[PDB]
Amino acid sequence: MQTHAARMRTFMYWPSSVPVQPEQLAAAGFYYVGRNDDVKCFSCDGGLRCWESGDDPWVEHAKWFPGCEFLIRMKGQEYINNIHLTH
Ligand SMILES: [Zn+2]
Ligand SMILES: [Zn+2]
Repeated sequence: MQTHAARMRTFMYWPSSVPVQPEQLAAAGFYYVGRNDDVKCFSCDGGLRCWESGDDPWVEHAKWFPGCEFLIRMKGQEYINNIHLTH
């Protein structure tokens, strides 16, 4: 699941009603585990579920798993710091 393309392949049967969708999820390191709206990061193994209207997969990645190596080398530490400045 190291590549954006491989992670996308898991999202073929992502539920239609979820207000967050595969392109943003897979970009943020997530792949679909095949149950409900549950996804996991390929790097930190953090899982997220219960996605809401307005959620951004990067923000949620930084909110819950700020020590993720993938996240730090993609968005940088300042981005992560800013997420926690206001939550
Ligand atoms: Zn991660
Ligand atoms: Zn915080």
